[PDB]
Amino acid sequence: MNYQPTPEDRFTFGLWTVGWQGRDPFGDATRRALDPVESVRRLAELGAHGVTFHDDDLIPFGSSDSEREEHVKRFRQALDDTGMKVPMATTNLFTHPVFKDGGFTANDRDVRRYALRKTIRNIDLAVELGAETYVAWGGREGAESGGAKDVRDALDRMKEAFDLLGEYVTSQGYDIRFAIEPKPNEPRGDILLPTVGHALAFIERLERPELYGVNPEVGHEQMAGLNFPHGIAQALWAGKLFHIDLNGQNGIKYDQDLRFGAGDLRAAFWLVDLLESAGYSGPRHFDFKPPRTEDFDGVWASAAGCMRNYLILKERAAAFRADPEVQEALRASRLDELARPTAADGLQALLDDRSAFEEFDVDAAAARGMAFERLDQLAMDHLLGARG
Amino acid sequence: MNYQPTPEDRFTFGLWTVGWQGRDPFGDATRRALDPVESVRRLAELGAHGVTFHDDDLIPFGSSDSEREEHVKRFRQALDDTGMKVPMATTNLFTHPVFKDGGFTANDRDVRRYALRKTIRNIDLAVELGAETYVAWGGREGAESGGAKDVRDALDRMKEAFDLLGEYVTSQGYDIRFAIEPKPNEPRGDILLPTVGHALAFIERLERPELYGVNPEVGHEQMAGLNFPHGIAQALWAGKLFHIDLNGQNGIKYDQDLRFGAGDLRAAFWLVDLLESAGYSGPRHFDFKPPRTEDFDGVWASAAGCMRNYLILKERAAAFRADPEVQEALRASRLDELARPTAADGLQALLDDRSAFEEFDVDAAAARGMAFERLDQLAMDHLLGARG
Amino acid sequence: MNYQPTPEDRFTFGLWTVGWQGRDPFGDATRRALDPVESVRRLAELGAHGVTFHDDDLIPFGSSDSEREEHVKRFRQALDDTGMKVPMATTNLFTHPVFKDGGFTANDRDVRRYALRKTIRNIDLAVELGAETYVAWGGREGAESGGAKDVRDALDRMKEAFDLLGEYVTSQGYDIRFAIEPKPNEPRGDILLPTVGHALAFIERLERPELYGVNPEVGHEQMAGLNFPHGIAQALWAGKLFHIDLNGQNGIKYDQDLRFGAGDLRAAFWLVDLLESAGYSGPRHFDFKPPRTEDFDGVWASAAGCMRNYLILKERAAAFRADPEVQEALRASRLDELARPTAADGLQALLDDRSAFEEFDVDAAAARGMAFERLDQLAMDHLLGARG
Amino acid sequence: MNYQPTPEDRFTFGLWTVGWQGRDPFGDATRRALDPVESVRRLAELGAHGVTFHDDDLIPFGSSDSEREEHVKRFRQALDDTGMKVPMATTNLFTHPVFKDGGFTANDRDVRRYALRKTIRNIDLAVELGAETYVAWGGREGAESGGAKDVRDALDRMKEAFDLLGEYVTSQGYDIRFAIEPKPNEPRGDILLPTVGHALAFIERLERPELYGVNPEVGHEQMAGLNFPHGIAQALWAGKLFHIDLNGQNGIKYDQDLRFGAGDLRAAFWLVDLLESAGYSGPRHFDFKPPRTEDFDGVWASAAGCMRNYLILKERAAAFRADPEVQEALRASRLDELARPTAADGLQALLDDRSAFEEFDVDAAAARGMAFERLDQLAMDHLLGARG
Ligand SMILES: O[C@@H]1[C@@H](O)[C@@H](O)OC[C@@H]1O
Ligand SMILES: O[C@@H]1[C@@H](O)[C@@H](O)OC[C@@H]1O
Ligand SMILES: O[C@@H]1[C@@H](O)[C@@H](O)OC[C@@H]1O
Ligand SMILES: O[C@@H]1[C@@H](O)[C@@H](O)OC[C@@H]1O
Repeated sequence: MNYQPTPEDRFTFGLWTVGWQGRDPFGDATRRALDPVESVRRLAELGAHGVTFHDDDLIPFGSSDSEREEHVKRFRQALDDTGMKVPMATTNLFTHPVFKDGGFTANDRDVRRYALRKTIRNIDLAVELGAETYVAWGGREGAESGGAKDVRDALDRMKEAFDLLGEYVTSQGYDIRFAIEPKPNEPRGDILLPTVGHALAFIERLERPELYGVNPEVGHEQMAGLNFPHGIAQALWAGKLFHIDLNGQNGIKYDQDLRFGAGDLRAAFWLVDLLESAGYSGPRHFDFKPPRTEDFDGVWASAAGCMRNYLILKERAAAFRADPEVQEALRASRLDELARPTAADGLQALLDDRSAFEEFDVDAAAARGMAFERLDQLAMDHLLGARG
Repeated sequence: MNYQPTPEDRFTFGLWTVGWQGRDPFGDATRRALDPVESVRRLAELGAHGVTFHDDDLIPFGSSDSEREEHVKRFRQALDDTGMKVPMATTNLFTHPVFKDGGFTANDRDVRRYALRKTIRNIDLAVELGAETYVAWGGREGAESGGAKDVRDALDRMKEAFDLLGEYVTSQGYDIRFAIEPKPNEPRGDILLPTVGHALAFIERLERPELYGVNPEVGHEQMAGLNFPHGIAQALWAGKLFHIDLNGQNGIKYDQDLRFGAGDLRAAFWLVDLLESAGYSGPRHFDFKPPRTEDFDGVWASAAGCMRNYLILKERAAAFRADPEVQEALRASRLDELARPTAADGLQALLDDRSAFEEFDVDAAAARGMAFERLDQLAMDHLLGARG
Repeated sequence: MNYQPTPEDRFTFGLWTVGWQGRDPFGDATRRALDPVESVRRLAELGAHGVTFHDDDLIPFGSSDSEREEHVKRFRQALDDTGMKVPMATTNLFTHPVFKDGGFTANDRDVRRYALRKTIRNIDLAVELGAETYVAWGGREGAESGGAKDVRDALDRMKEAFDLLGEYVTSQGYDIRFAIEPKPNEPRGDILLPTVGHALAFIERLERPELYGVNPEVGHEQMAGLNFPHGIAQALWAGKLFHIDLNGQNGIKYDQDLRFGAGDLRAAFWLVDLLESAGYSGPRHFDFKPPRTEDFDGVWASAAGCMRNYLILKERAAAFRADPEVQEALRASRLDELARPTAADGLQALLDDRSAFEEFDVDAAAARGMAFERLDQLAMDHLLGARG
Repeated sequence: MNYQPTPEDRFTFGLWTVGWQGRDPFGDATRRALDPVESVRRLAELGAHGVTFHDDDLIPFGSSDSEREEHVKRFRQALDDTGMKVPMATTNLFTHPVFKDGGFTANDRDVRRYALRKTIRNIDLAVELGAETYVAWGGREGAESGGAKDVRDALDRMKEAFDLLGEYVTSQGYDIRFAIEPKPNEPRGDILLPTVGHALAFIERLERPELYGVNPEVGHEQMAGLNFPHGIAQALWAGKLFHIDLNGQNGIKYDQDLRFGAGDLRAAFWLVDLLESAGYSGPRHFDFKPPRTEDFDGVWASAAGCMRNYLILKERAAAFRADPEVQEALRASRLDELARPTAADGLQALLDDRSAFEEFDVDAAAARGMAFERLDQLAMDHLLGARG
């Protein structure tokens, strides 16, 4: 009945989230800029565990090494005053016009080198602040037209970049891992490594794959019409879910970044069920944008809503799994059999087993119902708190 | 000017393509069944190189071992009479009601064992006929609801299956490779390994990854709104493009399987440019369905259209790349620089290079246009045969 | 707490829904055919109010006028034995191969005439059984290619058909109205009158527009990525919501026809809120397909789930609107002002009002938050039954 | 062979198109602002016929009545110096924060009144410059959440606004018509009047429907996955195609506004075929954004590409229709029969015609192929200039 978050819930927010001024492609900003120090204080009051940032959110682009120090010092003091942590950091390789054709995969070699130096500088900072994960979102890596980018060469350049970052952290002895965040499109017509799948496949080709994982975002996979919980299960299956971005999205369209719980509510339920069941111990990070219709009171209400919805769904998912009636239903649908090996007896035994083919009653098997609809209605009842 | 295909073009068709009777979810069949022998003869006349099949296309389900032999014998004779080859074969693990919850990942263990035996039997046959690739399309592996399938267990079962198939071919000493064909949805609400990316990532977790690749289909990636040519470049980058399914699709909706060239015409152009530029030497396989509005004359016209469109696009792509004006444009857009390493000089040199950060003129770089629009218009002109 | 439906709730089902055998484009049927008489009995037991049918569901295609009479007689007796009504009926102008290019808009004139006679015959029957609404779903009206159909001529033929049906009912003195059911695609590449909007616009061009309305389906509008509740509000605004098809759909893909409540749960909540708030008094019709994974027990569980979910959402929507805290929030967001005329004072007064332009403080207005996020979280809390 | 545009081709561009600075949701501007006078001169040199504008493109927001006069005077002089016309004008009711919840349908009544006065002021200006059409794009009319907007009240407010604008022009005796431009989403989660269909239906409920039409945009209908040429045929069928926005879009995602010809090339071909065949005599307006990767040379190359592609497609469509082989194919596919009335003989005759039902050979009709694939391949050949 009580859905009050406490820092023990590991909820985190990006400075760019509650700090979003509301400037969209068709309109100017509707809110004033927030001082990173105020965001830290306001989020701490709401029960958040920490914050995340892009280099450019904390240190305005072009800042002298002294102004830079002053910005970090004020930020650090706010963290000390509140107990807030910084578990993840990332680089802004998308806002400045210089990155119009990308950062790591820009056609211009000099921009690629600049992108790398800018990243490395923020990695040093992230370690200084205690971040355990460094996210990379290649928002500008891609194209609007087919001849503009040779994807094989671009993937060579992307691997080159990530390999160099790996060589850097290992040489400095840092205890930080990287997490690639996929997105299918926007702002580029098509973005490289468009889904969790493409990102996982790419990681396996890096020199030190153990240092890289994924940072999936609910809305991004949904922009490709994919099943987010399924994508997350694959990332977990591969041991690559290093971090996660939670939010809401209403289908295939522009990247909405609605507060978590909004958008596909059922997918949110199945996601929380999976994260909790699987024992994900990383931060529950929210990458959302409070709609530009809101004033500051609306911004904090939206942020609070993110955490509240996660806590309600966590409760409902737990009750669902703990329900003896649901446990019986899971057996009726043979989820227990799915978890048993198909052929622990081995290939030869399978080939010699006449019960697996020659004498297999295909019609009898086909007549068995899976009982998935009853199971799904039990899930619905639990979600809506309508059990009886 | 002449777009007549010859077996040297490596164009192949599935028996199920020209043989599609036109039965869709809302209507009965509009054409009679085709004898596999007639399809072989008709395709040979059109200039095709070979055919492909599912076990069930060639041998009706439930056939006794003798009827089975008779079906294979007639088929083999048609191949001998025409010179047609069979470069790929696959299993039907989706039509029969027994596979309603999947084949390799069905919740019922006995169905999983049956699915494996059915596959193995067709692998023996495929080798006998000279197939070099065995495709696996898990059309029934997935779910309509969240609790029906634990994806981690399902991926364990999927790997188990593929690993056993790998152990089988290697023990028999067969020279055949597997190719997984992704699809995001339909007939299941969500299908496991939904895109080329997910398939490539999964392959890296198999015991003998060298035996597995992908069999991407134009329409399937487009059902997720993805860029097909980009997906193919990634598969090539990883050395996993073992086979390919060509067809057309008009955006995000049901799987249309239009003839190749139909659907996204520009994507077709960029795909052919890539396959030819990259030196793909596998079959140019068409997985299409002649619309149910057509009679048999329309079926052959549609099949012929597939090959014709590929030949026209191949011509246009070649002229595009061979155009000195296009070659100049590619340099103007720095495609040549994208192909050069970002830092062959190494990490330390990059860190010591002040021209990469401290003295990098970010504004000067940002002011450079990429000239992508002129390049894309040259591509358009070539596609439409409007150069001057 | 009790969500038991009673015939007073006006829940209806098509014979083709619970009767769906499970044959999809990639698989054979998984269930046996249901006798329309058994479906009537089983649905009555579940608390349904009535059933609907296509001519071909009740009378097998090709039936002699005597077999036809026998089928109707048995059906009528089942209705008499249960108290079940038949509020709507429709024609099957999509299954038979003759309708491969459409019914009312087929290119062949003789097929168009046949389609009309087949419809008229079922209208007589529908009136005999007491149906108040006759639905028309032009599933085959459309095309896969651009030259196959001249849409202006097709719209002339569509209007011609509907006008003739209007002339028929009015001449016979029938008290029945028509309801056009839109769908963007499937089974045709593109279907004519693809959304509720296109259907409403078309109706205004018929000779007797008062006889025609729409029969929107949740899943169909969602196949175009549209907001269903918004579409329904427009139909109500125009006085054209004659009937409605309830079900679930998971985004942009093939037509799923999931049980109501499944798919977009929040959209389901807003839909029920609207239908109840607006006083829609027509039947709550379900056009769904129990997944082919289910046996007969699963079919009835799925049907029951449709009605249950509607009753739960109706409860939650009512509590939401009745909540004084929500009523205050609605005022905070100026929903009350949206309901007031913009200029009841008239054009001249508006032009003379300096407070509307010359002295309008644009900055002060812009600084007002809309408070939509707090309002939406209250809606979420009510939906999940988490109020406190 | 020559695709040089001349003002006689009626090609027009919005000032906001070539003037787009490149600021997207994730990045700052990449180009400097263009003086409307320079755009007029540059477009005139390219062969354009005229330009269009939003009040705010020409007169910066907040301008005093004197600065306003100076901006108009300079603009008028550029038009006089070049011969360029201004056939259409529109209002910017989306950029300023005051319109965050809409213009005509904002919840705040005072904003609705302000939106009306701002529009009326620009209507006077548009008439002064000779515009024949006034476009209305309600980009901010809509919502991100369900309770924020009561759509029925919003439609009442939308009609109220348009009715008042109608009363205004008719009282002033202006010879100008309105054209509503639909868009399904972006920047709002869901936009009111989301497709051409919804807009046409709404128009029929206005007091003076004859004054209103539609201004469809290629990319917008495609953001809903709809067939643009079909939508245009319906608008023409209703006599409501007052104006049109041409551009390119790659499927369902954010609004790309690519140059015309880009995106769905085949749809572009069918669109031009329709506009030319139907005798559309309005301006061929381009609403596109030269990608932010381009410098000014790229901007003019992109603009020129728009007109070039239209001219090439116009040529190909004309050759297609003029081809005797295509004319024969159209007859083979019974396009000629589609154009003949279904029942000019009347209802009674149809009911008495036994050849329409009792003696109709349904099997013989069903066996006829439609020959659509051959027809579509002829269309493809013409498009690619590969006829032989
Ligand atoms: O998706 C967001 C992206 O927009 C940027 O903010 O950097 C990474 C985040 O996850
Ligand atoms: O996608 C098709 C699938 O429908 C089936 O035919 O087996 C594999 C093919 O590639
Ligand atoms: O959408 C369904 C359609 O599939 C058919 O059954 O007739 C009308 C219904 O509403
Ligand atoms: O779609 C564009 C819109 O973005 C704005 O510019 O006003 C109307 C135009 O058509």
